[PDB]
Amino acid sequence: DKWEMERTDITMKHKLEVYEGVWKKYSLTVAVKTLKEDTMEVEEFLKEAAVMKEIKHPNLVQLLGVCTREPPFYIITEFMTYGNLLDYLRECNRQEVNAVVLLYMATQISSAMEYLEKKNFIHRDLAARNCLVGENHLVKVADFGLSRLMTGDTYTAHAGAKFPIKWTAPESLAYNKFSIKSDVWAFGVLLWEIATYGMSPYPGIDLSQVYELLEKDYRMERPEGCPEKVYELMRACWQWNPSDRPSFAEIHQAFETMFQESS
Ligand SMILES: *Cc1cc(-c2c[nH]c3ncc(-c4cncc(C(=O)N(C)C)c4)cc23)ccc1B(O)O
Repeated sequence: DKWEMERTDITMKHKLEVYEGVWKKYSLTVAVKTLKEDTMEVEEFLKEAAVMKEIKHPNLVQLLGVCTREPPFYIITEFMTYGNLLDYLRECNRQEVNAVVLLYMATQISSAMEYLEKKNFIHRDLAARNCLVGENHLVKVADFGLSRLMTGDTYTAHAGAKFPIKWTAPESLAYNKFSIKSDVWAFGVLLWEIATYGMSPYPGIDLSQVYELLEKDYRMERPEGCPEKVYELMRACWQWNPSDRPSFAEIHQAFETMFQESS
């Protein structure tokens, strides 16, 4: 198992229980995520790390190694120096992180989602807080809660599971069923987060009323300064019927076209 390594190969630097660390064998700064106890919620996290071994895409966080033998367990991934995309957008220089850059970030994210689409994976938590930013506006999707679709189209979460309401497709709120189309819905909210430089979705809306509003065809308004053909994509992601939402292949193509069309 080339992915297994000994904890003495990593030196812990600063807490972020996720740590900034150094893989001393390559002098490479890494992110280390550690698990104290041996609980069943921990074991599901490490079974998701096994899924990370099959994934390799420039815009997905790369797995580097694991410490499965005995606790505390280590998950080692590449380090993104600028942290999560949500805080990044809220604190950035909007003259530097301008509309072209926002377009660039959406193209990167949709490229990774198209990759997961063709390998029949689902993310289940697509949001700005789960995207990591590197140098020169490089964006990578945090792929730690990925699920593999072993048979069929739909994954069903265990009854009683709590989801982020304002990012969750209506099929998942009502029936706890997730698909790549539910990721397309969450991607629409992610677009709205990017276009607003990190505003909270459905501002001021009571969480208990969100689903009923969605049933009655309420959607978020177009953000100020958002191009109309991006808001059209947003609204396409928020179709009621999952089969009426576009694929990530169509979305990446649309964003590649718009991104090249900027000078
Ligand atoms: C499992 C996991 C991984 C990570 C993570 C993976 N790679 C990273 N690189 C950089 C960061 C990071 C660095 N500096 C700041 C921040 C930040 O946004 N805050 C301190 C608010 C992030 C993180 C990572 C992160 C989290 C998790 B997890 O699911 O607990």
